Amino acid sequence: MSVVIDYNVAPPNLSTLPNGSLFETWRPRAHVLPPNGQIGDPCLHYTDPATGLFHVGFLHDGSGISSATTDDLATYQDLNQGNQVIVPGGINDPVAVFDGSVIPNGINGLPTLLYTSVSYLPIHWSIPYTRGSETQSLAVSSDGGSNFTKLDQGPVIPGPPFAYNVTAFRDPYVFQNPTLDSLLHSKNNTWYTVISGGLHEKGPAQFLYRQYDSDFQYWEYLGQWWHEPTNSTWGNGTWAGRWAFNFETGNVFSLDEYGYNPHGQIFTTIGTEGSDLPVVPQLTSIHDMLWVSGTVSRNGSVSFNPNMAGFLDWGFSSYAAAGKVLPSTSLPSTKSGAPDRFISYVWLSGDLFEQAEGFPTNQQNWTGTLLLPRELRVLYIPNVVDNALARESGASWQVVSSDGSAGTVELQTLGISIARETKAALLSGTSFTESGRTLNSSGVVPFKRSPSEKFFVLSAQLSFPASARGSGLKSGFQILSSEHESTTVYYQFSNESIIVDRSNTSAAARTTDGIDSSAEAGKLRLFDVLNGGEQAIETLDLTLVVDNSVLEVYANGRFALSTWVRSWYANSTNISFFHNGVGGVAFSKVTVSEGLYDAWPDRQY
Amino acid sequence: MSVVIDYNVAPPNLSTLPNGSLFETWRPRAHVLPPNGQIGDPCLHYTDPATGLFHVGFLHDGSGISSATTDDLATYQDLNQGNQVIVPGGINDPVAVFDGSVIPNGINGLPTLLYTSVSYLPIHWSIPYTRGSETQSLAVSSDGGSNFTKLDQGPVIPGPPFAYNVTAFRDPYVFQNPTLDSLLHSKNNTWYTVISGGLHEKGPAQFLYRQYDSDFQYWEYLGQWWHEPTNSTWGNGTWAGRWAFNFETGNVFSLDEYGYNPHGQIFTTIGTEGSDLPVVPQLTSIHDMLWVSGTVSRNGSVSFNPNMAGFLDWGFSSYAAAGKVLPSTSLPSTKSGAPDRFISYVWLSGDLFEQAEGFPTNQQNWTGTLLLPRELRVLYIPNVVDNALARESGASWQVVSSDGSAGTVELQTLGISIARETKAALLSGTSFTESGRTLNSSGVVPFKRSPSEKFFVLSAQLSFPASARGSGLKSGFQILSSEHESTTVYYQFSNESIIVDRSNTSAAARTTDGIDSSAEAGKLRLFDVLNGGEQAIETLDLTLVVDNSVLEVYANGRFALSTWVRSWYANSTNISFFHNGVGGVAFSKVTVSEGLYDAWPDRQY
Ligand SMILES: OC[C@H]1O[C@@](CO)(OC[C@@]2(O)O[C@H](CO)[C@@H](O)[C@@H]2O)[C@@H](O)[C@@H]1O
Ligand SMILES: OC[C@H]1O[C@@](CO)(OC[C@@]2(O)O[C@H](CO)[C@@H](O)[C@@H]2O)[C@@H](O)[C@@H]1O
Ligand SMILES: OC[C@H]1O[C@](O)(CO)[C@@H](O)[C@@H]1O
Ligand SMILES: OC[C@H]1O[C@](O)(CO)[C@@H](O)[C@@H]1O
Ligand SMILES: OC[C@H]1O[C@](O)(CO)[C@@H](O)[C@@H]1O
Ligand SMILES: OC[C@H]1O[C@](O)(CO)[C@@H](O)[C@@H]1O
Ligand code: NA
Ligand code: NA
Repeated sequence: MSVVIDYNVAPPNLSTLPNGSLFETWRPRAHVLPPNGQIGDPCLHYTDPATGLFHVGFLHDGSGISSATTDDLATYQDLNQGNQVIVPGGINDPVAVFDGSVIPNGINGLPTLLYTSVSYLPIHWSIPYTRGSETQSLAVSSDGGSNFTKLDQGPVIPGPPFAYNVTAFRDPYVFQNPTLDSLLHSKNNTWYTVISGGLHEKGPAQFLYRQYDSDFQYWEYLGQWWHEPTNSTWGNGTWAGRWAFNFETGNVFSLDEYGYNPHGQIFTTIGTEGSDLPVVPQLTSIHDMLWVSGTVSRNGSVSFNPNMAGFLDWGFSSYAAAGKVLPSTSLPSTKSGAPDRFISYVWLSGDLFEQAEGFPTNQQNWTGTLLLPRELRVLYIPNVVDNALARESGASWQVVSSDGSAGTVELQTLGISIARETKAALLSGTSFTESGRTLNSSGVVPFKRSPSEKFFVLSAQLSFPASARGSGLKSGFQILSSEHESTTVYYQFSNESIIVDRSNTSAAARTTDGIDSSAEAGKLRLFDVLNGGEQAIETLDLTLVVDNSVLEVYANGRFALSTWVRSWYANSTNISFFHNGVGGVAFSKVTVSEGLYDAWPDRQY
Repeated sequence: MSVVIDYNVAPPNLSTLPNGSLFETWRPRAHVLPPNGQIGDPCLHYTDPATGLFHVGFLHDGSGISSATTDDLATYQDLNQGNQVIVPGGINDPVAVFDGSVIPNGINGLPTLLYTSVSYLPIHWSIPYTRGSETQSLAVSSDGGSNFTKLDQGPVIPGPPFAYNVTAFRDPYVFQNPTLDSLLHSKNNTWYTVISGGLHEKGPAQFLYRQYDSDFQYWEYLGQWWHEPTNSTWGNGTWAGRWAFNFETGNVFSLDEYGYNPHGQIFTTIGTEGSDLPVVPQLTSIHDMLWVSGTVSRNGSVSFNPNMAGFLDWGFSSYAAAGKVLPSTSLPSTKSGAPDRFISYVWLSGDLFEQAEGFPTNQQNWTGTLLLPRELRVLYIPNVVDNALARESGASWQVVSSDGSAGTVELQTLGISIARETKAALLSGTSFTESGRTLNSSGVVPFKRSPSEKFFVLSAQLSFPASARGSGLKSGFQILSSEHESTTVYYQFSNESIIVDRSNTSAAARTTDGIDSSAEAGKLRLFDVLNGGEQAIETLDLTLVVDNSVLEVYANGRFALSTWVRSWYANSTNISFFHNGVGGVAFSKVTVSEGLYDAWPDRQY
């Protein structure tokens, strides 16, 4: 007959169930992930100039790269039924295919992938590097992006600069930039490539190259344009993790206030691989997903000089973001009226980067997802009170101007928001509002109405009184609640953090191994702001997207924290206000939009 | 019963015979070749410091490198029963293993092979080069030289210098040299490597490197220390072929008057790949085996500056020589009392570099041989008459001093002779002498006694009168003669050449395809010399070694010409004086030593 899963009945040890039986249990409907199996780093994204279609890529099942297309930046169509567009086992990549990026109009006017071809394993920053384990090779797709055919020749970058003792040398990221062109006297619209890694006994680095010939064959090395001492940190480690022991997945792009701009301010996103001391061999224990703003100067060699940094996503399991310029002329942008954008997809590892021992993987028959596509832009925060909170150095914002008479500053930071078409589609269900209210005493106050399924967007503003500052206040929402389970998301002033408490999230965690229930946290400063003569603590503007087990928490256009919320009971759908009674908090009207949408309309599962 | 070969009966079309049936027909007994099958370039030679044994290597059956040892530099023992000590099919060399050389005391004090690992074919100077087709990789033998184990890592030299459009990039030749050390301020006894090839639209070259680390991992590029314009030539092309379109098998070593000397004069041997115009794609039509003397200077970068050049062997099929320093402390040198030597083995291709269409290869079941080991040294020619013959520039000798009163000069050139232990062993048979005589009229004059087998050394001096100069004289010997066959070897003044006429050598060439009968030739100048007051044309001092089908012609300690003489009839063993009647010629007593010896005493075949 069939395998019988009834989510009103208590879970077994989930490891005892048949393979595939929990395929739908925690599976999102509005996120990019393959038809089944494991997803790794995103990469390979490009806009096809001939069609305007946006292609997304990701590592799949540890055997190369799979891909999908989108004509709206909301929904996707698989290429090759989800099967890889390039796989290991060639002359240059006999052991593995790691991340690569695409020159959309490359050799013969075709999408041209420059990627890390792997010949020797293991590879880790903590151990000696095997010579030639990572090279960079070319492949070209002449069939619309379903198959990237390896050029029948050796790698175009056959290793690091002479005698460099690299920790890593991978994830080539191709990009154009007119500011670099002027500084370096490059031909206009030269392609640059950064390769990510570092050097033993020195620290993490991005290795910079430029196209030497129009055939993409030779790549002139321009030095370690950005490097940091081993396990150093931006500021004192508060706002942007650590530079740690190795850089991965370096992206480079340039922004203004609306989106992507070639002449704009220059940013990079990187993963950093961290560790406690002493180092455990071959173990990266901390996977930080950072963004960094910087100025670019030259003294013989070009240099990127960070002036602020933060997290692109604060989630423990968030890492390895890959993004791409998406021009206004693309199919999605033409329909939505968007200007040029930089769209970034963060990876949410499904199994704690392969440390989640005993998770029911064969039952689920999939592992991991990408997060919602995110638009990156320069965000300005006006009318901020010029005080110590605003003026802190080594943080994730900087003062760009002053008004002495008003007593204020204008702050600059990285804007992070859900890509506009995806956001509209997430909100396309049916909506209802809960009335605003002030809470002063301790407890959870049920919503009058809660969603009946685990697929929703909750939006709300939280306004705090002056005395909340430095207090023991905790305020937010309890979600996915029933008598058996609950998840609490709250702001906490004591350490200026958004917290996701997962201690009670999953009844399955009580009966099964490998179901992480540890707290998640990200730093967020609410500044003192001036609005029509009166000073107040900045409003907390919250968006929670729950897509079955995938939780993404956005705040104030500049913050994201994402995690797994693997609730079991069909019942666990209630929402409540939460406040710990330390001070007062005023909640606006809360909007709940239920159902999301189907990001994979041509799949049945 | 058996396949019936009777060498008194006329040959069939040899291609019709059973496989292996002609295994012994033309097979040498005193030369280095594998137990069966094809031999290519020699390479890999080294003296094992722990044992004093000299190892020889050669490409075998187009699938890697085979090896043998010798404790006397006369006889050899196979390693692995003739099976390869290293074969293609690894990560770095999936398609082929080309030449390599050995640092005898390398990694872990073991013989360390640096060799060309091949990943893409075809490779030829005349066509576009496939990127990464040739890299240089390391292997180490920990079992006495029977197996060279590939290091489990990528190549240590993963391609040519940045953006160089090489014609070829192979045959790494490791060597030490104190003169380079001083010029470059290298650590004492630094290992150098030259790699051979050239650049498209520029010409042939040797790429020079030095050891950067004691682990042999990194090789610092020191430039094209020697290069020549495409298809240029030493002098006007008379004495040293052409530099042609590509250099192969570059060896570098240093000599004095006795043998090898680290502080001596610097020499290189190279193969050059030539062609008529227009170029036929993928065809090298001329394979020149050159030696070159040069001085080494520095102006920022080091440079080798040729001051004379010639052929190491004039044979059309002679090519690809590999040689090695053999110290006085070796097993062979200890027994013979030799000083440090440089021993070179020339390749004699068996099939015109794979152009010999229809040769009975499967019948023979072997292809090619190495030539006799040769000692190289600086040779001086005293008491030469200071005239235009001696003073010619762009030749294979140079004046090193003058005696104005005597009217003479002392010349310098490369000495080429059979290695001393091999020579003694070749002469170990039974000897007889033919009386000297003067010949004035035309014809062939039979020896009173000729050898009864096709295994002998014939030595003789030919003295010419003053009028021979510029005349139509031809004088020498007819060998391997009967009513059906003959081979004539003679000196000819009209173009100062030794000629081997093979028009009548092989009755099998009349019934079978692919049995070359074209003439062979090498230039040799006999100078005017002064000996006790009287001026005479220099004596022609000739040594002919016939080892079944392998003919090597030596003259005057400075000349060698080698070829195939594939006579059929058992009868074809007679020797005669030869003279064409143009002038007079005085032959000394001719010594004939018959039988040679068995260079492979632990083989039965
Ligand atoms: O899967 C390869 C791909 O992932 C990244 C970032 O997640 O590398 C991570 C990692 O696990 O790869 C090796 C394992 O061999 C190890 O050093 C790292 O910790 C990215 O850089 C790669 O392209
Ligand atoms: O067999 C490889 C070995 O031989 C040499 C010299 O004889 O190369 C000769 C040659 O035939 O190799 C390639 C064929 O792929 C072609 O370009 C040459 O003409 C030597 O350099 C190699 O190590
Ligand atoms: O830069 C990171 C590297 O630095 C070290 O301290 C020394 O190599 C290692 O722990 C690590 O591999
Ligand atoms: O925190 C930024 C978030 O704020 C919103 O604009 C709220 O409507 C969302 O679209 C965005 O993701
Ligand atoms: O240097 C040799 C090379 O030079 C050329 O003329 C141009 O590349 C070719 O015939 C040959 O490949
Ligand atoms: O041409 C040089 C030859 O001359 C000899 O010394 C003659 O006895 C040989 O040993 C040598 O090969
Ligand atoms: Na993370
Ligand atoms: Na030749």
